[PDB]
Amino acid sequence: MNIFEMLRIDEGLRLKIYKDTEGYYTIGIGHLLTKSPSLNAAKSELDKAIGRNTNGVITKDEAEKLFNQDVDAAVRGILRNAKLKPVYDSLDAVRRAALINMVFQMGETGVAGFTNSLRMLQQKRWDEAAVNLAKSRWYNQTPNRAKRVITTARTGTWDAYK
Ligand SMILES: [Cl-]
Ligand SMILES: [Cl-]
Repeated sequence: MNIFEMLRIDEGLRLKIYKDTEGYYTIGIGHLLTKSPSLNAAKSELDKAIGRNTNGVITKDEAEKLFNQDVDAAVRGILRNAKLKPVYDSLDAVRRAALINMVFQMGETGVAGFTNSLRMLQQKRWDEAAVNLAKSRWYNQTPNRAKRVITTARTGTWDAYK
């Protein structure tokens, strides 16, 4: 398992414009397009992202291409963030994947705000971190996914994804 397979499980794959768990227009493997309520706006943003007139539909390759960019941007965002980087650098490889997933889902900003969980993770206080991470809107809104990612961070193993 790796980061890509992990997020592909969490986000799924849809070839047509859809609304995510928050009601926002998205496409592919969780590629958010816009927070705006306008389908046209979403359509405009999709065509600009792809490079062609898609009419709200993309191919599998195009979806994977956007996912690749999105995963890359997630890592680079961690690495450029003064609160995130040091956590990330202290972790082992599986736990790092948990942090990338969160960032992909909620943005650098949102994740950089889990101050307390970040410190416990940096200190290797697994169980405490896990408890702290679950005290969040994130977990109350998307609990099945949150649980998988939290167990990943807590155990350093991929069990939640088997
Ligand atoms: Cl883009
Ligand atoms: Cl969920």
